[PDB]
Amino acid sequence: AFPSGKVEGCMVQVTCGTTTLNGLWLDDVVYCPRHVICTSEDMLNPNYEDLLIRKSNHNFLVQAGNVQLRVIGHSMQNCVLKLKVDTANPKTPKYKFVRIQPGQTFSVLACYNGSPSGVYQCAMRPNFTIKGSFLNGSCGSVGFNIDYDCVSFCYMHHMELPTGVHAGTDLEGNFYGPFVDRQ
Repeated sequence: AFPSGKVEGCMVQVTCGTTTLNGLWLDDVVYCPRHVICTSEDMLNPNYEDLLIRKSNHNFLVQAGNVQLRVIGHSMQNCVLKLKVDTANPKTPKYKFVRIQPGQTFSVLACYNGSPSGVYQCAMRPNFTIKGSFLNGSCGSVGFNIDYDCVSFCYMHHMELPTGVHAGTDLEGNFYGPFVDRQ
């Protein structure tokens, strides 16, 4: 797998109500799966536009380790929520966002509640899923490749499907495969 040090410094925890998951902090934006704004009932047929208008910046609790970051804006880009915070990450690496395809390998930094747990090499199967228990409970973890000094982020985990495999999006919030973020 690729060394994970440059990506470890970007992982944060995002909490909205009773849901907590991982987010990616680059410059002064935190990226995370938009279903963080859903309750359990909401996930069956969520109306994300209506849910978002009722959320204020203070409903999002973002923690980088022991430090709380203040959210000063929020917007949706396809299936990813973008939280503007009032502090740029001083550990932001050189990066770009890329969309990949099945069979292309990448490394995933699996985190629990914003804390790095392991780094693993994987690839999506031809049906755009990942099989592998290293993503269990790791919603919002990201996948990346490293090219010299530049991190290419290519994947964000959004959900575990009923069959025990994992689905996710690119960092523009577009799903890989024919999946939607609802149960």
